[PDB]
Amino acid sequence: SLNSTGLAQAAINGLNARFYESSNARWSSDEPWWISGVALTMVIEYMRRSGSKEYLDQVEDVIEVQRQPLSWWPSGEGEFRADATDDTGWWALAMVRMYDLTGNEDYLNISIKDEAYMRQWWTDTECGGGLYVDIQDLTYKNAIANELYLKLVASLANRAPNATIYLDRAQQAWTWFLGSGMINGVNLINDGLARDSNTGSCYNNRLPVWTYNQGVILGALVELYHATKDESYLLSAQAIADAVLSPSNGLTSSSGVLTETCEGSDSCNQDQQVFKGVFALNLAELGDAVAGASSDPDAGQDYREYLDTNMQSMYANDRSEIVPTLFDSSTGDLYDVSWSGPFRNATMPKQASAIGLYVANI
Ligand SMILES: OC[C@H]1O[C@H](O)[C@@H](O)[C@@H](O)[C@@H]1O
Ligand SMILES: OC[C@H]1O[C@H](O)[C@@H](O)[C@@H](O)[C@@H]1O
Ligand SMILES: OC[C@H]1O[C@H](O)[C@@H](O)[C@@H](O)[C@@H]1O
Repeated sequence: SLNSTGLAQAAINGLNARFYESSNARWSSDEPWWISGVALTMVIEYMRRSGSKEYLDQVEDVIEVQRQPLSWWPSGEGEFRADATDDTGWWALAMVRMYDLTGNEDYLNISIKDEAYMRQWWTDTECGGGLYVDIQDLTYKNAIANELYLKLVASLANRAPNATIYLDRAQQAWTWFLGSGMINGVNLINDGLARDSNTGSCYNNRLPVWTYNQGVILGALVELYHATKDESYLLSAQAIADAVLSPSNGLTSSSGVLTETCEGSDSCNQDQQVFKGVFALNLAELGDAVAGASSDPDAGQDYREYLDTNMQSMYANDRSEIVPTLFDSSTGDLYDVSWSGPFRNATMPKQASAIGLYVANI
């Protein structure tokens, strides 16, 4: 059988061999900065679930350089405060995991600065609540910036000294999210909200169902469960996960493999290429919480088998190896976007997603 710890570490090595820039303490400067945050999350999570510390020095290097004032958003004053609330949220959650890994309060402090910064763009005066994604524009309240925020405040309610302010925020933010209409009639989440021209009212914009918008929300509800021990949060999460797993909604193929809506047309762009592994990692958080919350030994079995089915398909059909040479002895695995379709080329977002799936299985 497959060793998910072995393959996660081979995929991180492939990630580093092809995409890490030592001079920049970052992966692929030609790819979006927020996806370096996701990749960092994936490496941190590998180390947490497996018990290894073989990438801790590198992670520390990336954090030290990427927490500097960003050259494209100096008014954020660094600490990952960026020109979009979702970019900030990806790094904030990575600093929550770093804290979980190390116990070092410095990482939790960054997460707390990031929550206060994102909150600046929460308004109650449009859509009854939620935050904007686009800090310079203030035109779009979307699913992912609001899921990241919700998962951040819920995480802080379990970890921060002023825990009860964060719990109140997370409970409010979840009430808002649920009432927004982004969760649609099959319990899947569309891309965001549109605003009515004459009336100011907000409604589900019916833009695509992206896998990472079915995933970050599960981590948030898991943290809400841990903050309250109220199983209602796990029941909502399981309804959203069960909808992804259902072939009738088209995110799961007849072969059982998680499939981005853009794959069929070979049109997944640099953002969409990372989406699936973010879902996988969050589905593993939900599986762990469900199985822990009950005495049934089959509890969470369906999520565990789903992740395992996907891992076997991705390893068998989507994987490629770096050619070792007489000089560069580096060894790792490389991955394309489709967890079932063929390997044609690796990119850093595709690779980060692949590590996510393996770490979900550790
Ligand atoms: O948004 C501004 C933009 O400028 C930088 O050069 C990049 O690294 C991006 O990922 C970032 O988002
Ligand atoms: O709600 C519709 C929404 O769709 C786009 O993808 C966004 O970039 C926004 O410009 C707009 O508000
Ligand atoms: O690629 C889809 C992705 O594009 C942009 O980053 C935003 O409109 C997000 O709301 C959306 O999920």
